[PDB]
Amino acid sequence: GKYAQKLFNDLFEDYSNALRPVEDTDKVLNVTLQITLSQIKDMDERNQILTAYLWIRQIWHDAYLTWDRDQYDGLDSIRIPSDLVWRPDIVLYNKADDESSEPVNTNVVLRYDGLITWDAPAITKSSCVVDVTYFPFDNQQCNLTFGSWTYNGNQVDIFNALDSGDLSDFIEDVEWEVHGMPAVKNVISYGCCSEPYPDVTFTLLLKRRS
Amino acid sequence: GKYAQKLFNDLFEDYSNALRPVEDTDKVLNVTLQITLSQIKDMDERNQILTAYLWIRQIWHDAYLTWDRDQYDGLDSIRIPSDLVWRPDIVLYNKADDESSEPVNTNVVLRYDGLITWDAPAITKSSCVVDVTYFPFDNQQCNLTFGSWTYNGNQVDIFNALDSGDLSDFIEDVEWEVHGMPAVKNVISYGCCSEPYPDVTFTLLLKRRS
Ligand SMILES: CCN1C[C@]2(COC(=O)c3ccccc3N3C(=O)C[C@H](C)C3=O)CC[C@H](OC)[C@@]34[C@@H]5C[C@H]6[C@H](OC)[C@@H]5[C@](O)(C[C@@H]6OC)[C@@](O)([C@@H](OC)[C@H]23)[C@@H]14
Ligand SMILES: CCN1C[C@]2(COC(=O)c3ccccc3N3C(=O)C[C@H](C)C3=O)CC[C@H](OC)[C@@]34[C@@H]5C[C@H]6[C@H](OC)[C@@H]5[C@](O)(C[C@@H]6OC)[C@@](O)([C@@H](OC)[C@H]23)[C@@H]14
Ligand SMILES: *[C@@H]1O[C@H](CO)[C@@H](O)[C@H](O)[C@H]1NC(C)=O
Ligand SMILES: *[C@@H]1O[C@H](CO)[C@@H](O)[C@H](O)[C@H]1NC(C)=O
Ligand SMILES: *[C@@H]1O[C@H](CO)[C@@H](O)[C@H](O)[C@H]1NC(C)=O
Ligand SMILES: *[C@@H]1O[C@H](CO)[C@@H](O)[C@H](O)[C@H]1NC(C)=O
Ligand code: NA
Ligand code: NA
Repeated sequence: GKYAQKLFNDLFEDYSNALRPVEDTDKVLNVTLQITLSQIKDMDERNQILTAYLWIRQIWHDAYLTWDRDQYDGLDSIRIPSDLVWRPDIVLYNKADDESSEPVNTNVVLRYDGLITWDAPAITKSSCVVDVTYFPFDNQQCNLTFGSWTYNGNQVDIFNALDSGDLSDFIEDVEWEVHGMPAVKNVISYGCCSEPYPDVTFTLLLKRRS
Repeated sequence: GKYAQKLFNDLFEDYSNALRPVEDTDKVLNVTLQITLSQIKDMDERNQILTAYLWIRQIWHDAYLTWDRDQYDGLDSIRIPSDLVWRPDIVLYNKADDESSEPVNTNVVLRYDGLITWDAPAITKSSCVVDVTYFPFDNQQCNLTFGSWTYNGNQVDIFNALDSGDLSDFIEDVEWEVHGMPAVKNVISYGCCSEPYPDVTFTLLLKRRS
């Protein structure tokens, strides 16, 4: 039995990873986003830049990658290279650099109901602002703002999977403690009649250790 | 031929101005907002407060105030005191004072298809920020941010009627010229699962006259 092979061949026989996988163009595709903070690599106070190591988990539905489990011997999920499927082009809007790191290879897990889960590591560089005004009163506020590069909110709509950045895999920094990393979702539209532009923003608040 | 009286009695026989006028409470009510800037009453640079005179036009559909024109001898619109109908409780979120004007009497125009139009004057007081960085390089940025006080975005959703503040009725200020008043719509939601909170913001940019 080569059921996974057969399923793969059946699924991608006529599949384009360039196309937002909705049946209807003016229907939206929803993506949830989870940010896991691995490590504060550097809080540069000279240039006010945070370099962080992150994991990004994106979850969405692909209308064209579903199957009947009964036709494939009960097989209900497969893990494949991520570049085989359409992926949301979510990026850090407020990146401080135009520097491009070489893309690590990643995989997606594809479930029989078209549910796709994608974990990817990332090094981010972004500006922070000193804050000595709000509790705990000796801080660096480091916003991380994420969204689609090319799709508006009626094409790809983005949601926070969690109330905050995920700190459960975090390794402590000797100089900075993480006070909080609350997540919000912003949507802006211009004038009467523009398309909506959503983001999710994590406000990483760092407290200077004493 | 007292058709307007007959219509009024028929419309308001069993009507409550306390209830958001949707047939299904889980459905949204859409409101469009137009701001007309009448006058800059005071640009207080000591306290960084703008006092402005505005007209606010709100338009929305009332599901319970529709009628068949052909049943009322073709009557298709009536003008009545505004406190007779449910009204959106849109307010200036970023008001600077406790501390409001005594409310004046206003009217709404009610169209046969349930479309209600409501003009009301307002005196607003709000903080501004000095800006000498961006063109035209000697400015006051005065944001005016409006939204419902008690309803979230799934209950009452607000939209800009125009691309900008309406300046067609504006009387010039001797000290300040209006450089622009672009309008945007912002929506924020907190964490994974909160309701959405929309506003419309007018960024009134004032240029100092030399
Ligand atoms: C295709 C690249 N794309 C990147 C953009 C980038 O958007 C952002 O950076 C951004 C989005 C929401 C909130 C804040 C944002 N932001 C930041 O956080 C930093 C940066 C200054 C900024 O604008 C994504 C959304 C939209 O594309 C769907 C853009 C807008 C759509 C439209 C707008 O034209 C003015 C605008 C674009 O300029 C080009 C487009 O022209 C067809 C775009 O490049 C981005 O503008 C910043 C903006 C477009
Ligand atoms: C009922 C009064 N209402 C006024 C508020 C006030 O909202 C704002 O001032 C506001 C809204 C959007 C964007 C920016 C806003 N804002 C500010 O919050 C400060 C600044 C002046 C400003 O512009 C409207 C939205 C929501 O109510 C539907 C509120 C929130 C809903 C919820 C939130 O608490 C968890 C929050 C409230 O505190 C109370 C509520 O608890 C039942 C509320 O009073 C306002 O918070 C500022 C906020 C609520
Ligand atoms: C996208 O998410 C919103 C909010 O949960 C939901 O109402 C809508 O039906 C979703 N649309 C699709 C196509 O999944
Ligand atoms: C950081 O992001 C939060 C959430 O969007 C926002 O309220 C705050 O103003 C941002 N901080 C700065 C300095 O822009
Ligand atoms: C509210 O407005 C949007 C257009 O922006 C529309 O799609 C939606 O159907 C409207 N809802 C109601 C109840 O009018
Ligand atoms: C004024 O409002 C605009 C539009 O929402 C916003 O981008 C800008 O940051 C605001 N300015 C200040 C000083 O809050
Ligand atoms: Na959110
Ligand atoms: Na708008």
